[PDB]
Order: sequence, then C-alpha cells, then structure tokens
Amino acid sequence: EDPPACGSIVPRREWRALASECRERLTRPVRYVVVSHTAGSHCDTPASCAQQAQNVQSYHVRNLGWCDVGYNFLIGEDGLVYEGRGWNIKGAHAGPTWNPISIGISFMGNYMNRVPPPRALRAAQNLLACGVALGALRSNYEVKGHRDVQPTLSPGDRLYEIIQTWSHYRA
Amino acid sequence: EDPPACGSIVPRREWRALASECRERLTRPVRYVVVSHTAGSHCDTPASCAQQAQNVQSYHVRNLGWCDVGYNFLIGEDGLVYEGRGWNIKGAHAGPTWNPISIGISFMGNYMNRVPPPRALRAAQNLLACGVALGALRSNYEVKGHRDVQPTLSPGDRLYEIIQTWSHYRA
Amino acid sequence: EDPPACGSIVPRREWRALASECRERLTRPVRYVVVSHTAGSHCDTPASCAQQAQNVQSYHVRNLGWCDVGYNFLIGEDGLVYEGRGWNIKGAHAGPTWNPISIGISFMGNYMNRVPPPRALRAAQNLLACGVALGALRSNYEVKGHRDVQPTLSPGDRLYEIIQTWSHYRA
Amino acid sequence: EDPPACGSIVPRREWRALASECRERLTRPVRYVVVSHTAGSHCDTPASCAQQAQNVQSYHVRNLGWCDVGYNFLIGEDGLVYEGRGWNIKGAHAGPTWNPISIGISFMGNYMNRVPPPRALRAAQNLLACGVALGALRSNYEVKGHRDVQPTLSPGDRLYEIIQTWSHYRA
Ligand SMILES: OC[C@H]1O[C@H](O[C@H]2O[C@H](CO)[C@@H](O)[C@H](O)[C@H]2O)[C@H](O)[C@@H](O)[C@@H]1O
Ligand SMILES: OC[C@H]1O[C@H](O[C@H]2O[C@H](CO)[C@@H](O)[C@H](O)[C@H]2O)[C@H](O)[C@@H](O)[C@@H]1O
Repeated sequence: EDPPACGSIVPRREWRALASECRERLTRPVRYVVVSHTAGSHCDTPASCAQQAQNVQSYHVRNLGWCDVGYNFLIGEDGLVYEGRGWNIKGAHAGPTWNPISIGISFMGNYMNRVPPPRALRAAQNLLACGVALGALRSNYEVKGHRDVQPTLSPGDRLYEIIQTWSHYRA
Repeated sequence: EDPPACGSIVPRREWRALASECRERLTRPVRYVVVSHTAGSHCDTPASCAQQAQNVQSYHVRNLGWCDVGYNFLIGEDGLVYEGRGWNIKGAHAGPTWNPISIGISFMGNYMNRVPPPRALRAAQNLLACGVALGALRSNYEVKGHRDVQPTLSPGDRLYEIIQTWSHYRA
Repeated sequence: EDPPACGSIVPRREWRALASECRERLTRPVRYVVVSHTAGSHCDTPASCAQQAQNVQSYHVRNLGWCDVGYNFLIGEDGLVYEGRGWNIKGAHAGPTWNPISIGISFMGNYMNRVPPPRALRAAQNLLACGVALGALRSNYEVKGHRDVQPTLSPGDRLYEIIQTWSHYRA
Repeated sequence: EDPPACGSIVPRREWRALASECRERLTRPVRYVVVSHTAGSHCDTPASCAQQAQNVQSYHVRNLGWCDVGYNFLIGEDGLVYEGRGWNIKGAHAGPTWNPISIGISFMGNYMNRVPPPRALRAAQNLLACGVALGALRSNYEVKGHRDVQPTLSPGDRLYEIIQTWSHYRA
C-alpha cells in the first residue's frame, strides 16, 4: 500500500547484533526524536561501521548490563543507517521522561569539534522521513538535542548547531 | 573522640542557589557513589567556583526544568565542596536505576586530559569520610564512575583513572 | 563460586511434590521476574501451605498435563518460599514470549482484595535477593506484574499495588 | 529492610515485643555462635510462635528484670527466625565469659526427647549466612553448643546431636 519507500537501513542481522532482551514497546505515532552522539570513534566504511555498531552495543549490554544497545538507530559517516531497537521497542537514551515518548537516533562519533559528512546528515534526515511514511513518527515530529533534555555535551558542539537549524527542531 | 567531625561544605546560601523544589527522599545509609564531571569549565577561587555552581544549577533547573541542580554535591578545584541537593534528597545523575540508591558528586570542569589538583581530590574524599561519619553513606560503600553506569565519557579518562585507585571503587 | 548468602526455601521432597518431568533450561542469568497469584485458597501454617503447594502442582500436572507446576517458586502466607521448578528450569506462567526469559514466583491465594502478610512479602524479596547472590538473577533484574505481560488481573489489584513500590519494578 | 540477603527475619514490631533497654554494644565481628533451647513450650505456626516469643521476653523483662529478651535471635518450628537483641546489642545467654564475644540463637522448645523440624534447622543456618553477609559474624565463625560453654542440659540431647553435624561446629 503506497510502498513507504524509505528502507535503506542495515538490519541487526547484517551488522551482527547480539540478540535483544528488551521487550517494552513504544506507542506509535511517536512525537519526539532526540539526537545524540556516541562520543566514541567515528567510522567511514560499511565495514568499519559494522564493527563500531557492534562495539557501542557491546559497551551497552556487557558493561552496563542493558537489554540491548540503548538507541533506536545509529547513523554512520558511511552514509548508512543502522538498526538498533527500531521503530517499536522503547530505547534507553534520555531518561524516564523522554524514553517512553521518543525515538533516539545517534551519530557514531565525537562531534564536539567536527561536522558529520553530508551523506551522514542525509541518511539522518532521510531516516526521519521514513519515520513519517511508516507512521512511526508524527507527520509533525519534534527534533531535540540530547543536551536539551540531559546534562550532557551530546550531540557535540558543531552537530548541535546543525540540528537547531532543522525545521522540526523545537527549543 | 568520635562526633560528626565532618568536612566543610559550602552551604547553598553562600553560593546563592535558587530554591530547591525537590521532594524525593533517599533512604540512608546509602551504598553507592557515582563520580561525575560537569564537562564544563573549571574554577580556582571560592569566588569563581560559587559562580560555576550557579551556571550548572540554572542550566539544570530552567533549561531542563528540574527541581534543583542534579548533583548532591559539587567539588571545586578551589578545594571546597559545594552543596548540591545534599545527603537526603534523591538526585538526578545516573538514570532511574542508580539515582535512588546512590549519591552524586561532580567535579566542576572537564577532565579528559586534565587531572584535578590534590585539593579537589582531598575535598572529595573528606566528603565521603564525612558521609560515613554521619550515617549518610554505608560504611562499606562503593564508588563507581559515571561511565560505569551509563553511556558517557564522564568523569573524564584521567579522573576515572584516579577513582579506580580508591578503595570503595568496585566493578 | 559466588554465593554471598541465600535464603531458606522448602524443598520439593518436603512438600511432597511429584517428580518433575521438565527438561528445558532457562539461560542464565535471568533479567525478568513476573509476580502473579494462584487465585486459589490461602494458608498460614507450614502444614497447610505444603498441602496447598501440592494442589496447585497437581492441577497443573494431572489436569493441564504440564511437566510440572507452572511457577518457579511458590510463596506462602506462612512466610516460607516453596520450591517449584526452581532457578534452572523454564516454567509455563505468562505466555511464550515471556516464559523463556523470566522467573515466575506466585503468591498462594487470590489477592484481589486481601493483602499478603508482611512475612510473605519478605519471603519473596529475600528470594529475589538470593537469586542475585546465586547469580541466577542479574543485579539488574526487573520485577513485572503478570498483568503487565498478558491480559489478566493475576497479581491481584492490591498485591499489584504493593509490588509497584518495590525497588526493581518496571513499567 | 535489615541490609542485603537476610533470610527473612521477623521484626520486634511484628511479634509485639516490648521496648529493649539494653545499651551494651557487641564488638563486631563476632566469632562464636551459641546454640541453646528455651526449654519452654514449642510452636509450629507463626501465630503461635509470636505469642511464644512474647512469653520468653516478658519472663526475662518483667520477672527476671533484664533489659530485654536474653537471646539475639529465637527460632520457631514454624520455620521463622525471630528478632530479639539482634546483631548489635550484646546478649544474655551464656554467662560473662561468653556473652560479650558470641551471638546467641535459641530454639523455642525443649529438645531432649524431641527433634526440631528441618525448616527450623534450615532457618538457623540461613540466619548465620546473613550474619556473614552483614559483617556481624566472621566468615570463619565457630558454633558451640550451650553445654560446651556452661554446665547446662540445653540445647537438649536431640538438638545437640544435630549441631555436631554442622560444619562450623568446633570442639
Ligand atoms: O484472576 C487471577 C488469575 O488471572 C489469570 O487467570 C485468569 O485469567 C486468565 C487469562 O489471563 C484465564 O485464562 C484464567 O482462566 C483466569 O482464571 C492468571 O493466569 C492466573 O494465574 C491468576 O490466578
Ligand atoms: O536442659 C536444658 C536447660 O539446661 C539448663 O537448665 C536446666 O539445668 C539447670 C541447671 O544447669 C536447671 O537449673 C534448670 O531448671 C534445668 O531446666 C540451662 O540453664 C537451660 O538454659 C537449658 O535450657
């Protein structure tokens, strides 16, 4: 039915995600999107990214003992979007207040003093577009910085400046 | 003898904090301590640190809309501990899992490539020595890094290396 | 290797349980604990509760044809934990999407109105505490109501109201 | 909430105890554990053992004029441990030579020609596990019979027969 046309996401299977033990679901349509960054190292190839996606998840499930990586999607400098918890299962990325009402996309890198490549921004901007089409995000969703809801530096200084520019951003 | 004989904590009035709106209560004696870092600018005078205390608090109270600065205590490089929400009020510093079972102390500044002065480290330990003396912290309490309980670079690679040295630091 | 201290559980032999015919094992550790009630008759003596234990198991074996009583542990108002399937075996109690991932303890009786006596709540909180000690449950363990995972009143309106205050209870 | 993994202990407030007025502290950690028997009437249900607990204490407080029930903990055949003077207030169970150095647990009944049920024996060993856990008893704790420390018939042939069985029992 009017093929949503937005799936260009790397499945958990393709980047070899560990099985998720999370079972709490989101209610769609979802109203907010919170952008954060991993503050870890950045990847530029589909090969190096499949490795970074795995690391982030590892640090989340093995060290913190979380049910799965905390974000819903991860964006790489490879220009590709990586499936985390997806559009339905509730993430763990902004606290008891926002986690139940928002999706958490995260750029894989430290953008305090860097700007994510266009292709990465495109994949991000695109992902959200996918959101509306599938009906996971409200047609009029609100984008937010990670630091807007938590005392942190995410999504990075220069990246944070970039999002305040987007049309769905809200103070 | 053995009375409280606690350290010297700069009270809220002295650094002119906004009124605390918090109501939630911690149940002493507390078992955990999560060492963090504001990730902002540091300070070296009782004058500039009092000011820093207010930035951190205002950002936490009017930007994020919280009931008071998130940390229970804020350490300054001037060598003094600045009172946050104290020994009895539940603070917001490490997610819904730890917040109710732990006390939050934050070193004012960013310590990725900077170690805190001896003063700071002594003021921090003096506060925990004090904590046990008042029955606030459980005698066999444990110290964890912020990154040990949540996705973050906090407290900073260097301060993290320092606290891993402490007795009471565990897993 | 790592059992700090556990808790006192009534062995199957002692409440005269039939031989278990189950072989499926729960992968260790376990993250979820589901609380439910048997919606049957309550008991206050160690003697009558050992009989009440047999009734629930026999109805599950001889009438429902299950390999053993459905719950991993039974909890009496005599303040004693009765052993069902235990920490190692999977046990039919809350749907196939939840049975392979959760431990299921069930208070013996219908707590729609009536609350369980303090000693029963202590028996269960200690049981879960032993679970973490044995390494059967992870320190992250999340307590959930039977009603939170499948359409039923199961925990019991007032019992459900009580577990919600527990330290590990999640959405 | 009487600190981590403590095998379900009935609080004074639950068995309707009178206020203790003992002010002598016990020098922790404690090395010995003296097992005895009240030589009074026994009970098998929590309801009857609450009344039987009261009996032992009133006799110690009103009639003998001691500050509180002489035992640190009383065990019922109902399979529950009852709190007396606890892990910190020094007991009055074995004379001047042993009272300030050992913890005193007593079995409610006369065990000369009568054996205690497994549930009671289980609860006692489980109590000592929580002891080590709290830091009141030394991981290397020595269990002595009451006969072993004083010229007395307590704990009773049949029960004294069985603690020899206990691994920590020292000659
Ligand atoms: O009412 C308490 C019981 O709730 C469940 O069982 C009832 O609801 C089930 C559907 O959720 C029905 O299949 C069942 O016949 C009802 O008795 C729960 O499964 C029971 O364990 C509770 O005792
Ligand atoms: O038989 C167990 C009890 O032995 C002592 O009490 C008995 O022996 C006492 C003399 O050692 C007598 O005075 C007493 O009347 C006997 O019951 C011990 O003092 C008790 O605590 C033991 O329960």
